[PDB]
Amino acid sequence: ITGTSTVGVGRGVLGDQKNINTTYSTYYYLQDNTRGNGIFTYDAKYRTTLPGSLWADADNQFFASYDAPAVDAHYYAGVTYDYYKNVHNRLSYDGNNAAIRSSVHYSQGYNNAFWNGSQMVYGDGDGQTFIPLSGGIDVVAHELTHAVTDYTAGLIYQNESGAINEAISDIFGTLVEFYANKNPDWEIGEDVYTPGISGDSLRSMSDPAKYGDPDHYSKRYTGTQDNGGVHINSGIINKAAYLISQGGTHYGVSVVGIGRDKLGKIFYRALTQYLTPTSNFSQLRAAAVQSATDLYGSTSQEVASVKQAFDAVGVK
Ligand SMILES: N[C@@H](CC(=O)O)C(=O)O
Ligand SMILES: N[C@@H](CC(=O)O)C(=O)O
Ligand SMILES: [Ca+2]
Ligand SMILES: [Ca+2]
Ligand SMILES: [Ca+2]
Ligand SMILES: [Ca+2]
Ligand code: NA
Ligand code: NA
Ligand code: NA
Ligand code: NA
Ligand SMILES: [Zn+2]
Repeated sequence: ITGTSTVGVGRGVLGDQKNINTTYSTYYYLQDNTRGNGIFTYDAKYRTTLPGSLWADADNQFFASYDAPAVDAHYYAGVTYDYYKNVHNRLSYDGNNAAIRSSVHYSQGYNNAFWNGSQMVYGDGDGQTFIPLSGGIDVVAHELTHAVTDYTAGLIYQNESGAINEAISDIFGTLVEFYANKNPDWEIGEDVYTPGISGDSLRSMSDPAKYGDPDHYSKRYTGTQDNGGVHINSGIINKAAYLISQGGTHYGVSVVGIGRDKLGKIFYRALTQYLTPTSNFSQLRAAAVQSATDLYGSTSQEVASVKQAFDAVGVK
């Protein structure tokens, strides 16, 4: 909408106060004009019609319980935009400052969030398995990274290419979580998963087997569930990325860690310059090796660590 840029204040899903960029025109809208061609947050009003209504508020204060998922979807989209711009010199998900659109209060009791090809969509959860999913910065960044992938490598969402697509979203979701530097970790969705249980999440990158996911190619799932295991076999790549960053010895193979910033540079370059819609895990290894070679040289520690990490998870 056309209107002047304003600064509202509210509370997110976890009760934390934060400022949000809004737009004033009769109402205050969740429209952030400070980033690209805008960040826009919508109310789906417990229905499944999308996007729903651009979020309108009478007084620019967002402290109602019903407001909290919208506050966080809007704010964490901004953090994710900042990460890609400041760390990777990428302007929004398409590299040309596309407007970022999110809808909250999707459906009733909806225990998921997703990117639908055009926008981010967040359920409220059922209160037991999930609370509103935009409360997790890693979840928000995971979803927006699917948009980046769809404008770059275009990894098909099935079998090994789909597992790479998922791992890329977990990797950059986690790197955004570290960038914001509140309570960062290598697990996925802990802030919004199972409010009655401490310490758990949907997936672990440091130990995928904690939640039943493979941590070695010999344990890959080859059935048809979950688009051929895209959220299952992502563990093999998540573990490799964890090892590249943090190091460790896994199934007897030692990896020298090179840290999060270099992990991000290597995988961002692989995503944008080497991967294609049909890339498999072995092609991902090759893309990461060549990306690290471009950045650091063929004889570098960084290239050696990429090779060790893919060796450790059985990807040749
Ligand atoms: N981010 C979504 C991807 C999808 O729409 O399948 C999810 O991982 O649940
Ligand atoms: N954290 C993401 C990943 C997934 O869907 O599996 C989400 O809840 O969508
Ligand atoms: Ca209000
Ligand atoms: Ca965390
Ligand atoms: Ca996390
Ligand atoms: Ca929990
Ligand atoms: Na999705
Ligand atoms: Na995608
Ligand atoms: Na699991
Ligand atoms: Na390929
Ligand atoms: Zn995903």
